[PDB]
Amino acid sequence: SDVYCRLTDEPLSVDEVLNAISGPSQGGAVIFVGTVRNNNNGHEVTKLYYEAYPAMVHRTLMDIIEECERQADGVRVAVAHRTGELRIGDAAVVIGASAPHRAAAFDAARMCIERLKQDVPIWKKEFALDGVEWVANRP
Repeated sequence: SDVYCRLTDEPLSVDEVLNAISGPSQGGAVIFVGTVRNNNNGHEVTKLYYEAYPAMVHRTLMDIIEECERQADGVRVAVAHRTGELRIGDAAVVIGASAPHRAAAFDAARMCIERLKQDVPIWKKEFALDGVEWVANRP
């Protein structure tokens, strides 16, 4: 069953991510949703932009997905990250991991987002209302 790994300017779909990992053998599923908070480091955030070269980002996510899926039998991982402009409350990243039982779903979902934050080459440009801006090549 083919990997689900989406970059898109459109709002993310938790329903697509869950559907992509569902199955009659999968009894547990864990979805993580990361959203733009209204405050960063004691400043009031106004907007974010995300930039990425898709093939190079998809390559890194495949490493993570393979690492998560080889942790335990029957584990399936799917990932969606948004690009473009996001506002407060928008979902920036949605990851899901399913397994026959809940423990392995939790294990894989946690690992997937930790590696994604550590390793995935997606540029972040964050703006605060008082002029400050942050740039980083991770999200």
